Amino acid sequence: SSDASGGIILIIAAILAMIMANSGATSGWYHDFLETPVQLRVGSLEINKNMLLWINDALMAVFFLLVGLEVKRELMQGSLASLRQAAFPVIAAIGGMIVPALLYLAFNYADPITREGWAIPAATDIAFALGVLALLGSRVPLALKIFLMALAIIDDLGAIIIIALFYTNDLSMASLGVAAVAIAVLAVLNLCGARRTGVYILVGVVLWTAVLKSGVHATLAGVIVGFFIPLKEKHGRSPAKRLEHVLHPWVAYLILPLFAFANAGVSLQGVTLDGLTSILPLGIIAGLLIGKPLGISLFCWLALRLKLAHLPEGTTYQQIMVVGILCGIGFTMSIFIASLAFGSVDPELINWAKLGILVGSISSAVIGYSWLRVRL
Amino acid sequence: SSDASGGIILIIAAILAMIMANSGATSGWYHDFLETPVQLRVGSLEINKNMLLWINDALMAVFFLLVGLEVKRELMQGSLASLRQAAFPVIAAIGGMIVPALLYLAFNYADPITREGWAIPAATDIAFALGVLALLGSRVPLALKIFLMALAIIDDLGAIIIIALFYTNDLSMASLGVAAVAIAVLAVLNLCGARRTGVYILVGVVLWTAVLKSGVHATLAGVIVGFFIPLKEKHGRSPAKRLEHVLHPWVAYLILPLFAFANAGVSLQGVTLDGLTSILPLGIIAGLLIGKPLGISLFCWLALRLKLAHLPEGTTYQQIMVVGILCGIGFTMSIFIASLAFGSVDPELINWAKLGILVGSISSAVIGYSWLRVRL
Repeated sequence: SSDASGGIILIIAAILAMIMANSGATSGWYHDFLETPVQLRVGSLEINKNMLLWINDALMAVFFLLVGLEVKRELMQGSLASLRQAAFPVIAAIGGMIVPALLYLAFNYADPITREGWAIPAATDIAFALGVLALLGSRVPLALKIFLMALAIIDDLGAIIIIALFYTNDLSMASLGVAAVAIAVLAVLNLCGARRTGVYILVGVVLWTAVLKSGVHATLAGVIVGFFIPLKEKHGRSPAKRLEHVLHPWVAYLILPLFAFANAGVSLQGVTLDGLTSILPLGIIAGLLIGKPLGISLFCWLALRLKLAHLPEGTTYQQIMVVGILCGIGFTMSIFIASLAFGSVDPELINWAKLGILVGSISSAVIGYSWLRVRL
Repeated sequence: SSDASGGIILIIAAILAMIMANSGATSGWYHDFLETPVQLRVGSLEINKNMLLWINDALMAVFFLLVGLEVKRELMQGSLASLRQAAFPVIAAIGGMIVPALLYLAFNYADPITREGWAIPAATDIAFALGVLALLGSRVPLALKIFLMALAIIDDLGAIIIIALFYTNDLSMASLGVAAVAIAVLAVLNLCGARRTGVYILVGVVLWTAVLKSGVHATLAGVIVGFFIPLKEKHGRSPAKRLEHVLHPWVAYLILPLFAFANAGVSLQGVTLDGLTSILPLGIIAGLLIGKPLGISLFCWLALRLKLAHLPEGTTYQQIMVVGILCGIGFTMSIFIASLAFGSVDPELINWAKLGILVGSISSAVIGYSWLRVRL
């Protein structure tokens, strides 16, 4: 019904972006506004910064809040509460984020890219992955869909975490502290049983503002909240279940999309960089441009290597391997994980990653779509 | 029931403030954080600013949003839609904000205070005015209350406007423009019939951010929105009616209170300024310290001068003049209108206005309370 409406609207952003980006009439204002350093000083203290770094810390924070909510749900209730319903998806994604890496990473065990591999081709655009799956009538899913979504999250929410520890936390003494009192309140606040979901959010924005010098952390704050916001319907109704529902549209329609309008506008012109000019390029491109469609050859080795005692779940047999193909469209999710990898550090090869995780993305969005149309 | 709970909680802020303010142990951190200039520069542009100026633009903006909502309601539906139900309250407040002035103003037709009079003793703490009225069982009101609230708003929302025109609008070309497109969207947005009240707010924050160089304007934005947010229950339900209801608690419990914690902390110590040291002082104090309890001697001349063809409304006769006494507690509302008057302009005599509109306030909060306890 409306589940597909998003895919169409979302894909519109990415395009609108390119247009804006290479337009020449807009390529100016666009790139201009986005970035832009600048210094300041409030009394006897000075500093500087740029743009875009806000928009993403804001957007992925909200986005991951919802992700936080859902992962809790699936963990405490549905699709993953039991170490029996979990075992597959976990084993399915714990693979889903080690083959892509250990393909791309081992494709680039060189230098300022070693950090790139570690992730980029891990995240799957959980928004697009279910989008292309919805354009398919309605037969086969309803247990297939609720499955895919276990990877995307685990793999995405995974990366974000692996990456939070990998980084030498800019433990700004103070902040790291505030983050603690705030993160503490969140707890006592849930303990004493507060369901006024308004509160939780504000504390969160505090926590968010605290850890605001490291993107991946501000992102994680979202998750941290979506984790504390009450779930047990004890009240008579669930505050989380409500929130997760009002947020759903907004993220899929405003956020996700909006976020894609800021990051997907990759400039190809200037240096049109013909065919092989892309693939040819070191892993940074081919590596992650393949770590994705060749990132399926993981479930079909990790999800299949589950001929030991782990049930499919009223699935559709070998029709699961077509799912692992769609988890090859890290689209925005990667684009994000890509900015995390570079963005502030050597960011000129970021316009490459974007291309790579855009080509490899589309060239796995249909090379995995059609295959799953003839199945029924 | 809970209508009084606020009064008790609110009054707690004002006190907590003083304590903090004159504490010596906190009087430091307090005054310190609040204020604080600071310069900046994003590229080739530099500037500076201070604190507190944010908190109030944020708080009174939200507060006046709700006020906006209600005034629309009463105007388009209840207590004031008809030029028959209006006539009294209007005539009651149009007086309620011209006698206080023309008492205080004519008490101070001197110099950098001429601007002060024009308002300060006009606003009535519509939150406190109904608070002291609720501590009184439940007999007599239910038509008296719904009346008082017509002044407070008209008088308050009045001042804010009179003051927006009186000021030589810092028509920052650009901003003044954005404010227009935004304020325009708000319209087409209501025209095409959008009830997704989420939108309206965001546009608002844009509009708010636009006119952000003149407090009184950012404040007005709130009102401007609460004005466009759809009212007709055509939908089946009203988006405004809902909003106005979720906001109610928050403003009366978090906002209003919070706002009072930032502005009511008047320092009396240092210069304890004995008795007459206060009253004695030019109008700035006595003038507005009296323009308030002697601001009743207005209805009882303007609301009573309504022996021409304007009905009371199932009221309680001379028991209306006790209402006009409570509209002598501009408390926070004045404190706010006081910061507007001074705050950025000659602000050392602002700690006076605070005192004056605090004394005259309490000395009209009981000298008007008791009188209305023996009535029943």
